[PDB]
Amino acid sequence: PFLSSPSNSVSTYYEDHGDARSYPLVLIHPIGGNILIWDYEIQLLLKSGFRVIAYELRGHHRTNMGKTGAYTMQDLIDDLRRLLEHLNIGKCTIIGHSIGGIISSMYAAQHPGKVDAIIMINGSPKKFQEKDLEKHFRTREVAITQGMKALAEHKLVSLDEARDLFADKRHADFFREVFTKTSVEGFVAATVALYTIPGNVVQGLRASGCKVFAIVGSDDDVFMRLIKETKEEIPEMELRVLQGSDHWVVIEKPKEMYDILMGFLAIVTKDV
Amino acid sequence: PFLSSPSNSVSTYYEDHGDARSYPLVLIHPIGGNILIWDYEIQLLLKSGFRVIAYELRGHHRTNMGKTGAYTMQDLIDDLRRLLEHLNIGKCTIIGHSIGGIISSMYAAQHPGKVDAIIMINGSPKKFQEKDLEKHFRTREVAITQGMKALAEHKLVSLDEARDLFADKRHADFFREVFTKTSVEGFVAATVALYTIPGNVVQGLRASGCKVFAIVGSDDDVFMRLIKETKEEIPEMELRVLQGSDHWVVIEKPKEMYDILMGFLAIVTKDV
Repeated sequence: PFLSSPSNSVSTYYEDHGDARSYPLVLIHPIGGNILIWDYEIQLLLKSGFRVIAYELRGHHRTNMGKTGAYTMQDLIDDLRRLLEHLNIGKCTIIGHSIGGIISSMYAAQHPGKVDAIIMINGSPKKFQEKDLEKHFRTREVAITQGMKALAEHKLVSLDEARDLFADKRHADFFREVFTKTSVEGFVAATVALYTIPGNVVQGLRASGCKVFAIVGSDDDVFMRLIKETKEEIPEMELRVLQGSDHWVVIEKPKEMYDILMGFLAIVTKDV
Repeated sequence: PFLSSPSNSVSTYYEDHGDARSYPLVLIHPIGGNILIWDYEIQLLLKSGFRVIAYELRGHHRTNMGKTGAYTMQDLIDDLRRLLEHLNIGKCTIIGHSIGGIISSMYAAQHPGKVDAIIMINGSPKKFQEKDLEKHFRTREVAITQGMKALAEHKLVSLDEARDLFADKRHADFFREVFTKTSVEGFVAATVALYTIPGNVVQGLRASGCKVFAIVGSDDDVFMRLIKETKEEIPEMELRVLQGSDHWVVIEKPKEMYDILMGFLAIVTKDV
């Protein structure tokens, strides 16, 4: 279904699975992702008795850009706020991958009464260092000049590196499926938006008192570093590292991630 | 005339005034500006024997956005590079107001062989503090929800303040003329782009060895602070303050600004 704003013309594609009386979980995909990345998780979480809400970010798959083609992270938080108001969600847990993790942290900070817990998968509440975002200049250039299918092909092969992004063609092909639904304008805007993350989200997230959980791939050097910094500042956070996983862990779907996830959700649902 | 890129579909509107053999000056307008803001200056500089190049930024007046609706400051530098290559400009002086000043500084840093001098009018090479950009959340919201004509009206009246943005209706009306040619998507994108200024432009500008000049209005608290910080770091810069002028000094056109400007240009042209 679609939630369309008359004021900014963004029409958010979303799905609301499960019974409306069940405990709601909100799934937020990464840059270049969409609800297709969550297929397994929607089925797993429904079988576990949750209501599962997933949506597509501006310019990703079925969601458009609206009146403008640039935005700040705050705009993405406001999109999520509007969706959860539309669905009459009072208290929920948010599961966010990469940018989805950042979004979850800012939402919790801004709406502490609305969130029991956040689960950030290769995400954090921190601003990036400039060096962390340098790579996106070249990915933007490929997206603009050559397009998204070309960009995916470049992401998938590493002539320079001892290995490709995924070892298994099946995972590569799942990534292709998902990534190539992203619009060029949406990819560009999302990557630019990363510069607009406020420097005080860690303080706000600590202030919220919501339960903070993180799952990080040991090979994701950027998010390892940021989440370790985050744990220094939010000692009540629960962090778990997946040895040998990297940024795109949601494509590979290692079993241990789900063992960890369901563990966390058991803690959250105990206290609800 | 237009310079259109086949790779990013940006079609830059520009004007190239004066004789092609004369010393070239490049004029870069602020966010919400366009070549209309430079009318007086084009005439003054032509009468002084310069070749005068002016252009419109992405999404401002006659320039479109291209394939995307978001970009980084680097993208704006690349647009300028393409324009000066198109016009076969080897060595020039750049006069930039506000964002135009920032652009001039990054261009000089990246292309030191191409620039004799930059003149930044309420601009600097520094990144903003977050607090400096907080105001643009509300101006973006007005632009998106109410439009640019409404935004101009809100900028022009200060119920809260001891005075309006301009004391003279004639200056207000000049501002209206100019500002309301800006597209909503262009305003939004430009303001977002401010977050993407690199933190090392001051070092690069100092490295370039180009002559650095700045004119700042004493009432422009943000740019006073940034340019003072810049002068600490680039002691060879020449800074002049206009007492009683503010950010939109290019609308008011005080005579002292031109006395200062022509002075600087005399220094630059002595060494050419």
